[PDB]
Amino acid sequence: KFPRVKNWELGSITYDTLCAQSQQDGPCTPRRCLGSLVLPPAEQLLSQARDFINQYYSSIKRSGSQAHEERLQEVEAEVASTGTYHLRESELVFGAKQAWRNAPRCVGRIQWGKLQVFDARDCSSAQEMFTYICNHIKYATNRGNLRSAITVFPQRAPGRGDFRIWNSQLVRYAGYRQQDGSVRGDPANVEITELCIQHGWTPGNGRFDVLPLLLQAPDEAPELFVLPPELVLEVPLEHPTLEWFAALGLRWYALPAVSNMLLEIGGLEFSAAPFSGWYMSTEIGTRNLCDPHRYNILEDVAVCMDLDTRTTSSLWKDKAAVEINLAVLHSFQLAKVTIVDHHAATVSFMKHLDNEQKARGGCPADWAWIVPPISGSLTPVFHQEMVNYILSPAFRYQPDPW
Amino acid sequence: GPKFPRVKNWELGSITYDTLCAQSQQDGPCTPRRCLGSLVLPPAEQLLSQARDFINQYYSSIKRSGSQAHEERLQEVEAEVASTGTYHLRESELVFGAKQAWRNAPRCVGRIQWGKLQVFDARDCSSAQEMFTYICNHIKYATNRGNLRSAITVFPQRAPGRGDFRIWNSQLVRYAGYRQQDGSVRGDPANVEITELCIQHGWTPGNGRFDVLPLLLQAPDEAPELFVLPPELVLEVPLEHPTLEWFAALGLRWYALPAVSNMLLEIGGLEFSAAPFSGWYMSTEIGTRNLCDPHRYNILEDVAVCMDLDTRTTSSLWKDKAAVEINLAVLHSFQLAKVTIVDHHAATVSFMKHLDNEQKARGGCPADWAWIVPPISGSLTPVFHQEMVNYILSPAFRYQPDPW
Ligand code: HEM
Ligand code: HEM
Ligand SMILES: Cc1cc(N)nc(COCC[C@@H](CN)OCc2cc(C)cc(N)n2)c1
Ligand SMILES: Cc1cc(N)nc(COCC[C@@H](CN)OCc2cc(C)cc(N)n2)c1
Ligand SMILES: C[C@H](O)[C@H](O)[C@H]1CNc2nc(N)[nH]c(=O)c2N1
Ligand SMILES: C[C@H](O)[C@H](O)[C@H]1CNc2nc(N)[nH]c(=O)c2N1
Ligand SMILES: [Zn+2]
Repeated sequence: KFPRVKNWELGSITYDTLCAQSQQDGPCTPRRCLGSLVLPPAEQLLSQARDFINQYYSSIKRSGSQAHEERLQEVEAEVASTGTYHLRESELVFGAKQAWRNAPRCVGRIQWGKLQVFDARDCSSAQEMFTYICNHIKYATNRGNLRSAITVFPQRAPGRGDFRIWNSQLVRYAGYRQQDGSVRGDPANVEITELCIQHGWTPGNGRFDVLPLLLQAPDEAPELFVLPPELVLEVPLEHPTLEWFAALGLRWYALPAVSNMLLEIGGLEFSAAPFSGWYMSTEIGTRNLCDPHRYNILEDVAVCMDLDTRTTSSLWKDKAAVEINLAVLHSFQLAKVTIVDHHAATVSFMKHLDNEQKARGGCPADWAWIVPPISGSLTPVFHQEMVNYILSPAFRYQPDPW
Repeated sequence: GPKFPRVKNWELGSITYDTLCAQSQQDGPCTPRRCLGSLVLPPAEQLLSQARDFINQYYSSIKRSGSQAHEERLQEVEAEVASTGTYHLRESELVFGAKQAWRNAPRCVGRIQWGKLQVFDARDCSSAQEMFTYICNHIKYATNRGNLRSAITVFPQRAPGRGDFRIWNSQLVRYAGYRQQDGSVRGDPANVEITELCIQHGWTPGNGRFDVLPLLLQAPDEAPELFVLPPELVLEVPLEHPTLEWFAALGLRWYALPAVSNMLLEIGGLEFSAAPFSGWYMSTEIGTRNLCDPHRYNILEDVAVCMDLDTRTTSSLWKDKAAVEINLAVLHSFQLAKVTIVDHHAATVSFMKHLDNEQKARGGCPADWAWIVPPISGSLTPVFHQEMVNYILSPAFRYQPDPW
């Protein structure tokens, strides 16, 4: 039975029929819903391959053409003989865009057709990965006029170990574990900071020390590469009216570039395929700076604003958070670096849901991730029912390589 | 290791397994192919087995499982079903089942309080006039001049052939919503339909933004009858802001008592179609949802203008600023009027404690994440970082179709 999807603000109703194209299972069953959880042979590869080839030629209107049939035989021949096959560059470009389009947790999908795709499948060493990573950052950063991009390194092969980027993002601040349990810097990065030191990085001692990359070619120890500081664009944070805010010395980097997820296209797996767009302000201002287990700066800001910390019912937390998000937006605007606030972002996601309804008969969307972390019911997406499911091409989680 | 849902808190880094979900009899809306968790809406021996399961729950809660009193009660229940098709609850079974239904409710953040519930047994009620009396008593007891007390009143269960006891209104206290000529609504847009039914049944409509609705009460096989709550039984809080002096001039108010009246209480397969329950409010229910939903009072823009914010650009965060002050005003006004209320921070902290109590007591706690996380400041509350397993346990509060 096809899910009846309701918007509770407008009273309007759609049916998701795209979900019937899901061949991959989620965490839920009839007995118990698990959607808020954050983490989880040839014939089988061959059917994923054909389905993806089908998707591709259909995308270009050439379904059933000579080109389509010869391509299917090519894939069939390659798999039967070698247990694997390879994508053409245009197929890869199509699959990368489709993976983003299909990503249930991403609120920036209105953008999905505008993705710069660097083919790095001819990469043979960590040194080469590094040069590719640098060009990606250079291109994507674009002096603050951010552009969405993905770089795709060589696929997994039954023989050997994977190409991997050990870092979870290409740009990450160090977290230094003190002996007295506390952390200087970003607590989310304690373990990666520690790995870098193991592999011979000289650590700094600041709150915003940019980490080096740990790049690993197949069956080789990962190698260390410091990013050239001029490649990493950063925004000093200040507030439009509160002068003391700048004194906090807060900053954030411009480029959100995820570097630990696997890209699956047609049953092929790309263990290193870092990707990037631009930030939504709440990622920085709410989660990264205010999570109790991150920089956790809410009390500092509240004390500065002279708020009554002694009681929850003064909404000191809520007031501080708002000012922090505002500073992020202000400082990024002042520095001419691309950013989108959570109101503009969710408004455009609504438009996206509507495009997808017309094009595909639905849109996989994970409500808990799409609704922003402050002012939820203030945005239109809170009021919109959403159906979550896995379509392929997909970005998947994979184990940490250590 | 364990073959039950693994549940993680991402703030604390701690793990638990939910083993309670193994007691779920009723299927929910999700399947392996697709998650419908964000959707707001989903006898014979069938009765017997639900009855048996409930009686077992009862005897466990008083630690007499396998006892002679337990096996006798089971027999008494099948005997009764055997000859009538239905059965009836002892008084303390009803009290236990009502508390358990609250405790089982996945959408309620107030559940730390579940043990403390006044159960008014009203299973002798035989007319609509008498429901009105019981309801008035409930409001008087629960309101307690502002020192609010959780309560439920239980009217006679559904019976074969015979028609239902129903309260037509969705809540005991609801403000009218009048459809205007210019297509807009005066009052609360959520209440247009029930407002128009009150008028069709001979209510003389007011024309304010905060006109308290009458009750449409229906006794078995009878047309609903209309009853006006005496104004002094309905405590309201006028809204003002601690520092923004003009806020009082907005003339906004809200009622003290949240009392849900259109849900069905199901216990051991028995169906209580009229069983209103009340607690106290969490501030975001009023200040964020009721006052700021675009499809509700929708006052955000009015407040932002008074605060002199830049409403022409999303990036000023004008909505965020206004919503915060509206919530502060709700809290402050309730505090001043000495009417019980809880902020979204205190509420979620207490829910975390509830979750920990339930882990030890029952091995899990069914929880609907989207509903438990408040509608402002989500990640600022600890529940945002808590994974949750949602599933249906019984006794349960259930939705039921509108009587009309
Ligand atoms: C263009 C601007 C973009 C914006 C504003 C944006 C926004 C976001 C946001 C806010 C999240 C939530 C994740 C979190 O809370 O940490 C997210 C997740 C995600 N986005 Fe985007 N996105 C953008 C571009 C992209 C691109 C280019 C890709 C891939 C090509 C992508 C794929 C994803 C994926 C896979 C996730 C889920 C990550 C996870 O589960 O850990 N997005 N996006
Ligand atoms: C003691 C104070 C209480 C507080 C602060 C509280 C809080 C809440 C909140 C915030 C919601 C969601 C409201 C919404 O979004 O509309 C809710 C839902 C609910 N609560 Fe409570 N609650 C309380 C007492 C009770 C009591 C006494 C019962 C029943 C005996 C109850 C049963 C429910 C149920 C069944 C729902 C779900 C309603 C639905 O699905 O539409 N709660 N609670
Ligand atoms: C492309 C893009 C743009 C944008 N504005 N934001 C993003 C999202 O940032 C990604 C953060 C992701 C990491 N894969 O989600 C957080 C996370 C994921 C996992 C698996 C574990 C963990 N602790 N935290 C991605
Ligand atoms: C007892 C109680 C205390 C408290 N603080 N808050 C409440 C919540 O009020 C419940 C409102 C419920 C109605 N069943 O949610 C609104 C709603 C639900 C549904 C299914 C549809 C709809 N249009 N509107 C209940
Ligand atoms: C447990 C819960 O699902 C978890 O905290 C999720 C909720 N929603 C989220 N939404 C976004 N965008 N990012 C997140 O990290 C999370 N965390
Ligand atoms: C689509 C979505 O389920 C809907 O807007 C829900 C979201 N979360 C909610 N949470 C609560 N507490 N109350 C609600 O009415 C809603 N509405
Ligand atoms: Zn689910």
